[PDB]
Amino acid sequence: ADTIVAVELDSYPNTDIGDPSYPHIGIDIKSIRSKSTARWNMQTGKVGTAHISYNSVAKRLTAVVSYSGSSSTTVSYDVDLTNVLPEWVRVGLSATTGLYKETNTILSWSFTSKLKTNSIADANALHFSFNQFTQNPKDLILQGDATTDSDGNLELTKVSSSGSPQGSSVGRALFYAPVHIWESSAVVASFDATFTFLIKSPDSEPADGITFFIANTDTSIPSGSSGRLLGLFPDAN
Amino acid sequence: ADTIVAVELDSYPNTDIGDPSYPHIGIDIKSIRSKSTARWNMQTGKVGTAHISYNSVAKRLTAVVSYSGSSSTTVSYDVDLTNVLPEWVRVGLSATTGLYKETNTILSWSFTSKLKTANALHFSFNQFTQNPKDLILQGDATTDSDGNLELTKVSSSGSPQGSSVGRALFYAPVHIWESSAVVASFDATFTFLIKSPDSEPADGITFFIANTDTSIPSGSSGRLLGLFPDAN
Amino acid sequence: ADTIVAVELDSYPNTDIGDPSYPHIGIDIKSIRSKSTARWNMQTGKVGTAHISYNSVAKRLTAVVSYSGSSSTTVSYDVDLTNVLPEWVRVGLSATTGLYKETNTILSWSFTSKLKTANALHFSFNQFTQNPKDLILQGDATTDSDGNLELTKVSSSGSPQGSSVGRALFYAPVHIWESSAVVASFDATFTFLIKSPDSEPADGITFFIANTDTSIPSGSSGRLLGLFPDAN
Amino acid sequence: ADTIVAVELDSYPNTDIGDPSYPHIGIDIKSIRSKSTARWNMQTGKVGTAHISYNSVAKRLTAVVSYSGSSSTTVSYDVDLTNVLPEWVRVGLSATTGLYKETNTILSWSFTSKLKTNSIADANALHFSFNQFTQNPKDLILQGDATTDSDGNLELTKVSSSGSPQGSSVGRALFYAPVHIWESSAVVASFDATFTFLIKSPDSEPADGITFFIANTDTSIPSGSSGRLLGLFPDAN
Ligand SMILES: [Ca+2]
Ligand SMILES: [Ca+2]
Ligand SMILES: [Ca+2]
Ligand SMILES: [Ca+2]
Ligand SMILES: [Mn+2]
Ligand SMILES: [Mn+2]
Ligand SMILES: [Mn+2]
Ligand SMILES: [Mn+2]
Repeated sequence: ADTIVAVELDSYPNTDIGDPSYPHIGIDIKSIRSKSTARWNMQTGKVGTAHISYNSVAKRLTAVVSYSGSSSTTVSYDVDLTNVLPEWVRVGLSATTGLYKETNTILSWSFTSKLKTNSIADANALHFSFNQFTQNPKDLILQGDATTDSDGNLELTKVSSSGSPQGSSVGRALFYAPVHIWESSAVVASFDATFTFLIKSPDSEPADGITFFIANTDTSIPSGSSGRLLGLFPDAN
Repeated sequence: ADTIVAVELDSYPNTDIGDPSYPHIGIDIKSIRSKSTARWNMQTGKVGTAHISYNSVAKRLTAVVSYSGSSSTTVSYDVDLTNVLPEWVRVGLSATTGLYKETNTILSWSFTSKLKTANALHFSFNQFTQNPKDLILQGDATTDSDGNLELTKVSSSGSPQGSSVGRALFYAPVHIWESSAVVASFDATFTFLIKSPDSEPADGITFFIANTDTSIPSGSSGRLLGLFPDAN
Repeated sequence: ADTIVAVELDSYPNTDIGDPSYPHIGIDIKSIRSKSTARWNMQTGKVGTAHISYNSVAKRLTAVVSYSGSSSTTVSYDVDLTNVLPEWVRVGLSATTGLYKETNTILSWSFTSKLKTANALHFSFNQFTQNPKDLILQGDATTDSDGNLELTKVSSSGSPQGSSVGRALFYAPVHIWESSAVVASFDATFTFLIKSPDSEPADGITFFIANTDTSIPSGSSGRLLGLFPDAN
Repeated sequence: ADTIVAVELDSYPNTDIGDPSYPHIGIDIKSIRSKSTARWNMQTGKVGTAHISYNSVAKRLTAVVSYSGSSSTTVSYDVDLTNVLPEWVRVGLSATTGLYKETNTILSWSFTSKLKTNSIADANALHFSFNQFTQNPKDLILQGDATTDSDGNLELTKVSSSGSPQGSSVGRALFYAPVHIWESSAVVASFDATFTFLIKSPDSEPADGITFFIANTDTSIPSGSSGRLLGLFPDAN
């Protein structure tokens, strides 16, 4: 199986598999069942911003999700990611819809990682920033249903021509370049990511959610990972 | 008094004022008596790197110090800096020598702060000019002909003097919190070369963040690392 | 006098002092009489973005100014900043109104300078604090709520006043060049909102780089864009 | 064929293909016959640094190669790269040896590209920085003889176990992610690249050279590109 660490923006409470009973954000380490969650006062139709950060010293993976004009939801979880993830990962966004649906539209996404090893000055680094997405985002690995639309947005899950979300969709976008997040001599590794996202839905209870995730580089959408498993895991273990 | 948060690289154990009894790195929050420390296996005469990180979501200030080929030392401390520091600060490096001495040479120093929403401030020196107009040099701090920042006095032959204190603040105030940023974060790194003729060098060097008008407190020499007026 | 290099977004032709006869962007080196200009199809009431860059290897200072959905205006001029500016500078935005007027509202401003192979400075404001401690506001410049930098005076409803001059300098000096640097470069962008009820708005705004102690020169009102004491 | 733009550090004068009669740096636009050259006081055995910059408003591609105790050499070329390169490219370093040889060791390599538009927020940025190269650099595409060695260096051309450069070698390393180097509606696109390199040679006249280059994303070492073609071009046209 893949090895996944993710920050989930989980619209739909699958109490069935451990979600809290409300939309929430969560930090997922090798399981869809979040190690930590926070209630998320999700607002459809309004652009949200997620900022996710980690450094290997603090070993604290944190996420905050906010919309202008509203209180942010924060969740953090202490985890030494280097003991969970391989040295090389890819980073990506995933989203699914299921029986209930929503757009999982990413309007921008940036990411910066640094890997500082003891014997070198400066920290290898990788940064990418998209304030919009091309038609052909050659630097993204689009998995599943993910595509970019006319408007320059990355629709992780299928939307119609007019942008209306489809059910039972799963899509991910990984940044093309593997990211080096640890190494034998590493002193400190960190990464920060932000994305903005627009979740719209005609459903009164939208689903399923959007994640930023980090994975083995050859990560692919697991079989059976649709819907509540957020395109990340093959089961709800 | 100033409001100080610092990561100290404390070479000299003043067990007196609650240092652990070995060189250590520490997170200091409004006191020289670190809120968290970790044994620092110093390597006098070798270039060290320190990296210090915080973000307001994680609320964990951490530092790691390392040398080439060496195991690192880390220390972290849960702290919400927005409850501690004013929203505008200056960041700086400080160092002292005391009865024992050491060079407190900073070879490089970078800092990035973000207040996201995305104000950012980043500087990086891999060398310091003779006249570093973007530093506020306080106390004994100078830059030398190598473009190194000598936080404490060293003789013309690079020999460190005792009873020295010096700091260098970055010139621009840093906006580290604001009533509506969603997250504020900063990271700092510096490389330093502590050499000493002494069996147990002293006293230490720090990266610190302070009220913008921070200045070396009177009495802050030696074990007070140029940061605090007393050991409270 | 100060030493000024500037990219001017000059709304108002003062052909008397060598403006071309249309709104134009310009590269000014030590004189309001731009060394190079390009026609600027202003779009009053629309947010514009200006990107200015320079690299000491290319020795070309360039600026482009665009509004969303419209063709950009670009102007470049070969210049060796190290023969023009002191090595330490402050960078800033200036703007003026004179007989005619416009808002010179800066909504965001970022800047990055590097000296390789040594220094970097970067700052970015997506909004400006009510009290931007890291800006030196000169003349009439203020920040409003809405978090904008109003370089020139606007009424409490935001209507621009004439005969205003305002500048904002980033607080830290920037080491814009240095003799042993292999490359010096910098990049700046700002977005601005010029609105005016005048059918011939004026006068303009600039991003400029100056000796660190630069101040609004006397008589630099209006067509002098807050940068120069005369039109030489 | 590939579309190549490169800054060559050309140790070896192939005057038969228009090289000047001395080591030189050059800006190559779709040809090994550089559009502009500058005499390069190559400092064998010393680490050099190259800085390359371009931006589409200035439209000047420039490079400086310096060492810490002689050269600078600078070369620039006015070129609108949106008219030369595809909008998506990979960026890389290449180097070759021929009959004569030299190490083409890269000690560090950084690159930043931006596509800027109507915000202080890039429409896109890509930055990477390697101050050392891992033994399995998953974010590099190593082509030809390029490998990383045990010192953390990227040896673009073959070096023996003793570190002795071999002749007839070509190697390139591309950053893994395509870079959107321009785009129809970007207001400004720019890139900067820096790398440090160490050319050592036991030859009286080391050869052949090393480049930083930008190419179609699917660029490969042209057959017939060894030696004076620097791994970039299929011929000397
Ligand atoms: Ca769920
Ligand atoms: Ca002590
Ligand atoms: Ca004018
Ligand atoms: Ca040649
Ligand atoms: Mn969940
Ligand atoms: Mn201590
Ligand atoms: Mn003018
Ligand atoms: Mn050549």
